[PDB]
Amino acid sequence: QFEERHLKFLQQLGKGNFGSVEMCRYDPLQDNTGEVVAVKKLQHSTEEHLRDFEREIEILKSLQHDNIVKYKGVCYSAGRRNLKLIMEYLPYGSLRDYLQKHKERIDHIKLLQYTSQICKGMEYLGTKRYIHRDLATRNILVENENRVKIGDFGLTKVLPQDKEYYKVKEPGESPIFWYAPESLTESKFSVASDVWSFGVVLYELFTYIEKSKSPPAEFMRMIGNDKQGQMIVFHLIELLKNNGRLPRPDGCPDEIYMIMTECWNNNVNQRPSFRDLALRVDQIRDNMAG
Ligand SMILES: Cc1nc2cnc3[nH]ccc3c2n1C1CCNCC1
Repeated sequence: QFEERHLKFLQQLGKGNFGSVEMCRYDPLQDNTGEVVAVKKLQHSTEEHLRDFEREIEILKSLQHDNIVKYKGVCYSAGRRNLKLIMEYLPYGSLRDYLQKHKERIDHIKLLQYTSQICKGMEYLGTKRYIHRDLATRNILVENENRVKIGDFGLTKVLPQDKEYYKVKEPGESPIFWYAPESLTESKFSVASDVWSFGVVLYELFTYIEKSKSPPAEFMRMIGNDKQGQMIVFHLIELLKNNGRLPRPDGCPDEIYMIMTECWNNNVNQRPSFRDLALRVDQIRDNMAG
């Protein structure tokens, strides 16, 4: 529970899109010597959005792991008539921007360490039966040069007891290019569909966030760049189901690409678990370093 009077705006961070994160100073001396926090708020609050935002707050509050952005609290702002989420602020920002800026510096050994940390945070989510549904480098944060955290849980879902999947049908936009085929065809989300998206995340790291090599640019190039609207989806589905995949990024080792391909399996049941992935990645790193 943060006091609204001591919460001062700084900059924006990520806009919604049904939500927005700001950089704020928590400064309740008012001295201007204060802790910098990340503040999430509703962009177009409504009854369904508030119920959804409350679920998101409970999701993050329930998570305590080295590879998950720390939940700080809530602010009952505009005098206990508005709800805002308080999370820790990470100066290094998104992994996406971090890798775009320091690409020379960040070598393969380093990308695998980040890859492994994402797996571990993903493993912990599975422990609580949470489906992230939105794995992407822009949703991963850098704490320091040696550590990454999963930084957003806006689309996160709790699986019903003993359910393997959650069918969610939503209006509006979806990050189609990070979706598993069954998520595109039947709105089915599961740990396995998070494994598929993780495979796309690994692809993003190895392309070093080079624009012309991004999953949307690569799929559109395979689909045909002319296509608009619904025709993109039809073509994406047909391509994926008949094993059309993202190409191997330039200079990416074959063993690392094989990991990506195993995650991109049309058979949900045949996709590796996050524990299998963290083990393989850590062994590869260890068989390079140690
Ligand atoms: C871009 C960015 N930098 C952040 C630092 N700390 C944060 N703590 C929580 C978010 C968060 C930050 N973000 C993004 C992450 C993805 N959604 C928008 C904000």
